[PDB]
Amino acid sequence: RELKTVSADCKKEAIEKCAQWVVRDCRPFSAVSGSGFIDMIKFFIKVGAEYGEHVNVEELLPSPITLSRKVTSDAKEKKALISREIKSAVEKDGASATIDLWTDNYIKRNFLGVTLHYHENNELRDLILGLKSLDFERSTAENIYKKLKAIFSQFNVEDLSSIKFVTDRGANVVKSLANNIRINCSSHLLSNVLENSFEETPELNMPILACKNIVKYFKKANLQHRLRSSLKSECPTRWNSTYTMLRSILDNWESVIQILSEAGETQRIVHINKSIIQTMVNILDGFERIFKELQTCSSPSLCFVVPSILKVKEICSPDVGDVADIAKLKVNIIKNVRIIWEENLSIWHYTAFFFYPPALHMQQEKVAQIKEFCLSKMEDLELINRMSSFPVSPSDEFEFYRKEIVILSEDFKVMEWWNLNSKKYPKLSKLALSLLSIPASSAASERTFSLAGNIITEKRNRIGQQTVDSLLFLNSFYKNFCK
Amino acid sequence: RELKTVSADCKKEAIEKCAQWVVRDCRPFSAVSGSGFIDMIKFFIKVGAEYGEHVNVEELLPSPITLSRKVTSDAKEKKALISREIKSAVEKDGASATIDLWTDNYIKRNFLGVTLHYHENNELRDLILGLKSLDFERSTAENIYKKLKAIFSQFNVEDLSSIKFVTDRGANVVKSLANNIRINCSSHLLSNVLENSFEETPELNMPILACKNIVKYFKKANLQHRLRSSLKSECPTRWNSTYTMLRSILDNWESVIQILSEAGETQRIVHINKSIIQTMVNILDGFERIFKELQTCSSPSLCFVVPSILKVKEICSPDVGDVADIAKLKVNIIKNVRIIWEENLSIWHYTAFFFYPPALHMQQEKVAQIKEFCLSKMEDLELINRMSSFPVSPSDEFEFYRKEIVILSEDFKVMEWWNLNSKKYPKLSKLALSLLSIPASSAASERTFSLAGNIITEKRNRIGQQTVDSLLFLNSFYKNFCK
DNA sequence: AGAGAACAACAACAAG
DNA sequence: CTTGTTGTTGTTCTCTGGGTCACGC
DNA sequence: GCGTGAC
DNA sequence: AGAGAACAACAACAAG
DNA sequence: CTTGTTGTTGTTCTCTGGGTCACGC
DNA sequence: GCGTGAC
Ligand SMILES: [Ca+2]
Ligand SMILES: [Ca+2]
Repeated sequence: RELKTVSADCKKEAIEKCAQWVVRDCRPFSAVSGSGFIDMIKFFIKVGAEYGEHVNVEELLPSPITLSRKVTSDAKEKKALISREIKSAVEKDGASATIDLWTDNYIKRNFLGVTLHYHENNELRDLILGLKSLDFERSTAENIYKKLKAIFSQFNVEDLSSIKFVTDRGANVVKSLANNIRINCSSHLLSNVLENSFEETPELNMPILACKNIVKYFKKANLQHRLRSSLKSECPTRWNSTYTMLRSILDNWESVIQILSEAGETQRIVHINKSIIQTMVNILDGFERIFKELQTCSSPSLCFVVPSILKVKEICSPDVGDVADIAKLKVNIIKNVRIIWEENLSIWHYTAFFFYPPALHMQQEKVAQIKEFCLSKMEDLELINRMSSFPVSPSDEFEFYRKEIVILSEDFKVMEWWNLNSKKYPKLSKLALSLLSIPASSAASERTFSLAGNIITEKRNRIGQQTVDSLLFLNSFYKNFCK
Repeated sequence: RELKTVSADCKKEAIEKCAQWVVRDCRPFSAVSGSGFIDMIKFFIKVGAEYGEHVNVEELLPSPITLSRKVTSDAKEKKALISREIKSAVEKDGASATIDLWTDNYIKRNFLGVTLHYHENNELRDLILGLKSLDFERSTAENIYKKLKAIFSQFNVEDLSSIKFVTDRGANVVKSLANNIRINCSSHLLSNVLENSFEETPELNMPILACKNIVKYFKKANLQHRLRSSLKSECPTRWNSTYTMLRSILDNWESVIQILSEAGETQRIVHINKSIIQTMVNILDGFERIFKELQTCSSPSLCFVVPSILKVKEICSPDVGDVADIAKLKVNIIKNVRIIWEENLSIWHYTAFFFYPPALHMQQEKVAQIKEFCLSKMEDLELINRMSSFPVSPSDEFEFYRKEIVILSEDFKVMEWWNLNSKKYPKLSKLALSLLSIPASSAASERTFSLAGNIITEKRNRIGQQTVDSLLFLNSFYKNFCK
């Protein structure tokens, strides 16, 4: 139990032996502090104890190919071992999935990611079910539903009606899921509402474009040597990338005009109203918190959809002191939130909010719709538990919860609040954590591609297909079910 | 001495423990087979032996920062320890250096690389003296000679006349070295002669451009799914990048037209004469061997400058069977070899060839020029060995070597041939291996930037300056003076 | 939000 | 009391948010 | 038809 | 040329 | 004799070859 | 002056 310390003359060796590793193999410095690498060293001292200072390591150390082959063959067995743990939650209705399409930056292989989100008891699990290549196929909705089954066919799940899928509105994906539950991702919807509004307020394009022209100059001039904060670039594909660009200009406003002077290029700046640029980033900083708020797969998110919309409507509350071209922005913002974000929201968005204890907000026409909804799914989850064989009512429980009142402390979290409740409400609280497990964003599936991007690199480009599917799933598995 | 083998049940653990490393820390498969990583494991079994299966590793394992700091502080002491070994060869005239300018793909820091090439006895050493940032400075010749001294000031060498510098003809570099020995890099000169000639034979631009337009299509169409050989792209900055592009088109000629058919885009191909495309890659394949021939820092190169020029003149020997527009190419090739490559060659290029035993080739007007040259540098190296205190003649030796005749076997290498000679010619053979140590290319300095590119990456971009200077030098040092 | 990766400016300590 | 070798915070750079389908008129 | 709307 | 990194198609072997 | 777990060759993808100075007229 | 020639 009591773990030994090594002499200060012993660690002085490790510190200069590890340094030999980094430089010769060109590895990062943070390799040593990586959790996987830490456990691997514990095993090599373990072999040195039983065997001793003289061992043949080249024969002991596997070649990378046998490592490529084990990662392949150890990934198959893991997908089987979890075959039961996955199939349990999916049939209990508590399964949430996130799918999107990607293509890698080198081989340009068309890819389909799928992540799964379910609740065990006290926590949530976000894991990579797979990343499969479509191998230069049409990428039609038909082929995606095809590959989506092939992923589920590895864990033996075949149904088409249990799972709840969240995805953006892309035509391929949206039709491929036409046969079952589909939730439009609130991150894409927000980026739609935002981006659509600036397009509809071109009066502000002159301040934005000049900024973009300022950013372009510092990059072309080999400038940005200083300011100790860089100027970010537009790149409209990135979410809320216009706020990151403006705040970078703004914080460095003092130094940028100084550099713009000596160049004689101060034409590029003087035409920008700073009063407006400020007012934009203040109004757009609230969105940035919402953008992060709705990317959370480590905690309930879908319940926060309807709350944030209100927060968007209030940050745009018209002020008489708002310079014109800003009020037009405030207008177009709230206008699109209705016809875009609100128009695409389903019953699962309000029912996730109904299960947040300070739910007194909408007691209007949304209450009866939740009633007809959560009444049917409570018996539908009761249909499952009766099949598991091997007086307080459903509707009495609907009004029962309606009277509960919880003042919101910073300690209050709806996550564990039902863990400390469910004993009283066995037949409802199960439906709640089923709803609170839905991410309401594609962010989970998005980060999968980021990880995918890390593994297939300029040097590692030769990696095909399943090797990536394996390496992603296992790194996910080892974060999920291992402490 | 006799090194132990571990039970097959023990290696089955290592093979599945190493796999845990790769997936969790996202490391490459070839990390295990890296030489630096192999030695680091030998030390951890060594600690496990003396201490045992229970040790506190987190406390034993350094944090990356202390690794960043040791790599910095271990690099300073190494440059001192080699301070004597470097200063010895430079003053004996046997030092060759290679310098070039680079800028990194992320921070856009202006950089100056320097590599050093010298002969000890039986071998040659190519190492990284340093890569130093000019920190957004004019990059004038004055600042480069400035930084070049600061590198030498770390090994204590300050002279300006011993070293022999090889570099391209860039105006910054060429003037910065105006005060001492300078050798125009034969790789840039060749790429000049080549690239200049196609510019001067536009009659061939229509076949080349259509190929480039074919390559552009497969990349834009998400094609190149097959052929099992990719089509390469022009990118004229890359050396002999036009031959790589054409051979890729040619080997896949059968499949590319098939794909060009179904698209209905077969317009892009049919106008290409395959007879010509073939004749180009055959004539340009000889250059590719010369291009690799002159990039060698692991063996004498500079001696091969004058040989290859002849080989270029013979591959262009006019054939009556050569279709026109090819003969114009052959013409412009040999025309530029004179006014470009031959015009920029100095006495060090012929004197390196004079020391190749089958030197009977030019016994014409070049013989007397070598005489006046190597006679003065032999006493100049004798000026040094007399300062080291702490009958066969120079000119008699010039004619002595002139009568030697060596038939060239595949075993024959001028490298060791003087190692088996020098006893007879002590005062000459030292001058030879001084000449044969000169790379006659900037390739050594070029690969330094490639390595530099590997260490500063998207994730590692935060690395400043000296951390790269250290990490490059040490990885070079550990290949050079460690077996 | 998650995840990788390096460092400036520190804060505990230590040998001097 | 100065120095000098360690481990702490935090901050700063980076990646996913597609280069092509489905539907209506 | 071929544009618009996601992406 | 140097250096990183993965794999197809194999060739020794092994357990069956 | 079949299978199935290992280690061999080789082949294929990748990077440096600058996005800005010096000289002459 | 500002073009050309390396890069
Ligand atoms: Ca998508
Ligand atoms: Ca250069």
